[PDB]
Amino acid sequence: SWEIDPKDLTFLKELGTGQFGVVKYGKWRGQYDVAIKMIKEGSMSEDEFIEEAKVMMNLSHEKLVQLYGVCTKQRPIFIITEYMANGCLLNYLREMRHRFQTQQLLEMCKDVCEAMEYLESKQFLHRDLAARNCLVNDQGVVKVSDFGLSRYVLDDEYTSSVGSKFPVRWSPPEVLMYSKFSSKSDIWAFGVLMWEIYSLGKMPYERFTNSETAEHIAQGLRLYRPHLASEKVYTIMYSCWHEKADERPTFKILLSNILDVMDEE
Ligand SMILES: CN1CCN(c2ccc(Nc3cc(-c4cccc(-n5ccc6cc(C7CC7)cc(F)c6c5=O)c4CO)cn(C)c3=O)nc2)CC1
Repeated sequence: SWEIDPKDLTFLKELGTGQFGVVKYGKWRGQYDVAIKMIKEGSMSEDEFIEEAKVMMNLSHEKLVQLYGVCTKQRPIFIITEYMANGCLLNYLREMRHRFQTQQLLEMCKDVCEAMEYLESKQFLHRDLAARNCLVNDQGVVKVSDFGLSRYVLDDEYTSSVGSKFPVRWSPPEVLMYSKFSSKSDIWAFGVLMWEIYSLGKMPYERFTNSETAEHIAQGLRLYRPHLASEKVYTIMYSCWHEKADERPTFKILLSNILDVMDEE
């Protein structure tokens, strides 16, 4: 079921490079748009991924980028997914031409929050939630991408909490100090993502290094309010950053809060 015949693919344009190498845009059976990850040799724990691919193909939600299948009878193996015409959320936010209204920004947060509440319902962690790992389709809908894939990355610079690629700025204190990953580390990262959205893609803690950020966070300092966020929006993002993990909300609660502010604003 998971298995796609690579002969059914027509490759058309390069989309860029990520943690597992090049990704292309193409067509499946002459007709259907798809993105195709061509997994770089040595970048991925391929046999582990392939077993997990079966669980991932049952994750289906309108705000999650859909996995369509894998091509495994070969090397490089390919991962085939839904295509998102406007690319990564971070770069979309940084394009000032969009002149976003705050109602649009809140809708992006709600899109992600729906996807994350679905994952939480399935006890599945993203592990690398950030605007760089959300994608935007041709209707301006945001969807969460590459959830779970951090587990198969072979690169020590990405996996170590002191690596140059580790997502320090998206991590709660208990992840930085003890590697304690949970639903509540996704919640923390979601707060940082809302902050990214409302800051139009500024880097979190933009004047600090990763090392200084970790120390700031441990002393209890936080990101402060983006100019575009109302007080009510800021309360929601700030709630994700409680020092104590069990005092942070769930994605179900966060969704309820976002819907309430949409109605008020
Ligand atoms: C001027 N611009 C040039 C670029 N244009 C433009 C650009 C991309 C698109 N669409 C898509 C891009 C992509 C994509 C393309 C390249 C790299 C990546 N990436 C990015 C990050 C990451 C992170 C991980 C972490 C979890 C371990 C794993 C990973 F595997 C990755 C990965 O693979 C991704 C996202 O999966 C995926 N889909 C599914 C698209 O649909 N559409 C228009 C926009 C206009």
